[PDB]
Amino acid sequence: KADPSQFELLKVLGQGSFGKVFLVKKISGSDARQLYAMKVLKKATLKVRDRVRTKMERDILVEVNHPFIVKLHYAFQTEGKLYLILDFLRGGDLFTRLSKEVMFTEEDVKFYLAELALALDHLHSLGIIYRDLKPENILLDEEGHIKLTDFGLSKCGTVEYMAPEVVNRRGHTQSADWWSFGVLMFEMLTGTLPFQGKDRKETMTMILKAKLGMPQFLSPEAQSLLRMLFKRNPANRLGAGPDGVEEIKRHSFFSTIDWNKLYRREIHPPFKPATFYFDP
Ligand SMILES: CC(C)CCN1c2nc(Nc3cc(F)c(O)c(F)c3)ncc2N(C)C(=O)[C@H]1C
Repeated sequence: KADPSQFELLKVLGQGSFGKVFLVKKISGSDARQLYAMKVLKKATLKVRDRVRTKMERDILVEVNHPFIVKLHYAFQTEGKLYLILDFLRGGDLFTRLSKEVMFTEEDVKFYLAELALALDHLHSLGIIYRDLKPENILLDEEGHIKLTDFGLSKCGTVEYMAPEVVNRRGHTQSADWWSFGVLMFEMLTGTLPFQGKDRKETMTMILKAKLGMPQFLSPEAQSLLRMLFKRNPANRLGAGPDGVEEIKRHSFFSTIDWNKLYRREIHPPFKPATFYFDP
């Protein structure tokens, strides 16, 4: 029953390889006056191979139901367009936050990573992996909690976050997601990528071959988790073992986290998105 005429276009949020994203307002029904992001894709720009992908991307968001992953409200099509109605996130993104603070404190990082660990495990329980886990894809809501975007959802990319088995085209499993999580952790704490060369080729060679030089301002606990996430063999990596995410959750780095209070959004976030008068 849902169609494009049921949504008032306010402003265009962005545009790229995906399609065009608008900030829309629902005009009809129970959720009338509610704001959303409308992702529009033109069928003419999608090829026979690109068609199967978008299909799977909608087929994934329908299965996904987690507080730290973007919700698909509606999805519909026309003769030449494909629409996805998703959450509108006011809070911003980690990319914009990190580029502003330069580096986050251990306490800030611990919060974002704990929230992300729950979202990644949910995806892995459904047989889904996150192809491009970078800070551009981690949005923040009105309260300051994370929301993982759908751009990287799967059953090309930023090489700096790619695991050795992915650089070497050997396969993207859930273990490759725990490497990118370490890359993300490292970047948040140092303000620098762990593997970075003079160009893309040297960076990729270093992801495969370079020993990581651990900056010593990193706490003993942060260093232990990174060393364990940065194993070249994916079967040796933290999160690949018998208890999976419980290996990450039980790590000393996360010992101050209450995984129950964090899930229910009872833990106060590091950032809270957007008085003088006096009389006796
Ligand atoms: C062009 C896209 C990348 C712009 C992304 N973006 C936003 N996106 C969303 N929701 C949203 C969630 C999705 F899972 C999704 O795939 C999507 F298309 C949109 N809300 C608010 C913003 N605002 C205000 C922004 O400035 C930037 C950060």
